[PDB]
Amino acid sequence: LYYECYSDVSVHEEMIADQVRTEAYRLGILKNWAALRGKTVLDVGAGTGILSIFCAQAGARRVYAVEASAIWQQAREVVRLNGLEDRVHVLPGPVETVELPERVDAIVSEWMGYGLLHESMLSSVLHARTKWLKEGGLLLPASAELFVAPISDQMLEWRLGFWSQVKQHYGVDMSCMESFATRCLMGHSEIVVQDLSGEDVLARPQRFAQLELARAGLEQELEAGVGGRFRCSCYGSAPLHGFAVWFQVTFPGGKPLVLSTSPLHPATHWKQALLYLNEPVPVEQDTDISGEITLLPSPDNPRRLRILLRYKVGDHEEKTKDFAME
Amino acid sequence: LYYECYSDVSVHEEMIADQVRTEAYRLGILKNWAALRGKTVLDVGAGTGILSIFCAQAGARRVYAVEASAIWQQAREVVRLNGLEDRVHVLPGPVETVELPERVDAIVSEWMGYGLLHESMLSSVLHARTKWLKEGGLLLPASAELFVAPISDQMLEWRLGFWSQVKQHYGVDMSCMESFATRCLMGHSEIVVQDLSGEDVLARPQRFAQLELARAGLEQELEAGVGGRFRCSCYGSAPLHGFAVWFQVTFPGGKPLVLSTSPLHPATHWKQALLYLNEPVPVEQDTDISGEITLLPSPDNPRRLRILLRYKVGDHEEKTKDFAME
Ligand SMILES: [Ca+2]
Ligand SMILES: [Ca+2]
Ligand SMILES: [Ca+2]
Ligand SMILES: [Ca+2]
Ligand SMILES: [Ca+2]
Ligand SMILES: [Ca+2]
Ligand SMILES: [Ca+2]
Ligand SMILES: [Ca+2]
Ligand SMILES: [Ca+2]
Ligand SMILES: [Ca+2]
Ligand SMILES: [Ca+2]
Ligand SMILES: [Ca+2]
Repeated sequence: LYYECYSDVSVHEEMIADQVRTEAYRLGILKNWAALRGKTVLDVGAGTGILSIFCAQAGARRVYAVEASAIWQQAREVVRLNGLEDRVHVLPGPVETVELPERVDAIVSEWMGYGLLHESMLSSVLHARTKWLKEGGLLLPASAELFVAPISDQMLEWRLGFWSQVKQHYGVDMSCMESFATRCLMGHSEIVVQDLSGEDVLARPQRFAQLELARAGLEQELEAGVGGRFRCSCYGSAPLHGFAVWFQVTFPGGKPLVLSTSPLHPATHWKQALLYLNEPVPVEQDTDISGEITLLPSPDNPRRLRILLRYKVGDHEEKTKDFAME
Repeated sequence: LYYECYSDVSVHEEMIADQVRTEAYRLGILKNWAALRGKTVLDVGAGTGILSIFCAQAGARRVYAVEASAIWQQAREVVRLNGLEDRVHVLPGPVETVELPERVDAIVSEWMGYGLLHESMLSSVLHARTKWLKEGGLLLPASAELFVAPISDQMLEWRLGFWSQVKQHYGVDMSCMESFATRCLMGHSEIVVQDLSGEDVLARPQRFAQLELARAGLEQELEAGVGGRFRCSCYGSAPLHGFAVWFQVTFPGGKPLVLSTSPLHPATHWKQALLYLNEPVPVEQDTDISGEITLLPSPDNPRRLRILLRYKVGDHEEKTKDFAME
């Protein structure tokens, strides 16, 4: 028989094979053994169930693993296989309307999407806190931070310069293709998910927001836009291609465990979210760059990430570019 | 301003950056300097124009570069840049209805698609031979050959076994996910384009068709199906995941130059076309495998590649699986 679960198997494979992600959660949960042991937990967007089993293994008394997608069935199978059907309970459907027998002492979730908030489960986590979390109850992870830096994307640089190098390899000039490749690769308003390294970072990264997940007003702030201003000074001479946005999340310490998606840190499946200018701009050591970044819901889909960028490079005029995920 | 030529720039970048491809054509054209010098050429599906300039550079008197996609405009720019607007002429639109001032002494084309015949220009090349090629005229490349071998795809092997290794890394058993991953990754009828190496080849590759491009009856054979039977004996003990199909093309010698897409040869953007069985089958040294492979047009689209596989492994019954490109 035939199945169309290829894409489905692929994404869960990707998340679990992300050892930075998955080991951070394993360790972050065990860090909170003292506050979990004998306690009840809700896992929002439980997927294949691995995080809920981790909670069990930190000594949680009972875990409710809620998952709306079709993978919920594999999660029940996995729970059973680990001898935990008595303690970890798999409930299909969205957390917004699932009905539990009791309020919980903790919520755990890997809710983060690309650019933190693309197709993320944050709204669901916050709905569940309000509805099902006891007072004094805990959230794992407990906070997030957002960062921006200017970039000189060395791979993009190579793709654009490609056409001018054709002469040197095949003896035909194609340098005229360069303006075209620039229009095609940068002349759009889509957020590009791509992994960079420090070789691409052109100024000290800046934190432009800090979100305490349990704080009053966050659901409203998500609606109106999460972001802030930033200022930085370039390291050296390079083509500025735009900006990169990434995040970290923090687990309580029970020294906090930080899971980072920075290009200066080990790679993760989240990579980074790249915001390209329409064409490269030359910068130099100490060229100043300021601006503002705002993460927003899209008009027809709150879970499709929009990013509004305002930026000023040196003594160029401030400009605006409004981006969205495909 | 914004543009949607990203995908467009990407594919041409890919072809030209394919040095095996592009250098094979450069050399194959120059091999035929004697038959080109002072002669007229038609380049079918000229793209960015690079192959037509190669023909000029082999001393062709005049080259007609015909291209139906939007890239034809960049080709005219590239020709001009190489000082060849007097000799190489860029004509938009499909070759089937383009009107040239004269018949030609040669047709050149990189017409091959994935699996040779997915979204290929072969039908167009054959139409142009009939309509515009002089008698005694030449085609570059002049022939193609198709090959099949059984494979043990080491990357697929790793993906399937992934779930049983989760215990060893995170201390949660997910071996039950394996049946699921198998359904999802192999339980479909899509041709998968993927690059392999000899570490994946499980028996001596077999040639199942040879196409002399200028031969009578080929347009008809393409309609009815190109293919043939094959027999082979496995090297050793491994999970059989299915079969790989690839091709080569040959340029006249003026020792023929062969451009190959075999996994035993240097990588090309064509990679190989993989035909997965619904699940892995154990084989051993000298396990015999026979069958038949046929490349066919799809019912609603002759340029969407269909492959009908009949195969028999050892003393298992012959089976059939009917594949197509997405
Ligand atoms: Ca996630
Ligand atoms: Ca999506
Ligand atoms: Ca990458
Ligand atoms: Ca700040
Ligand atoms: Ca703010
Ligand atoms: Ca300054
Ligand atoms: Ca091609
Ligand atoms: Ca297609
Ligand atoms: Ca590959
Ligand atoms: Ca044969
Ligand atoms: Ca045949
Ligand atoms: Ca035998």
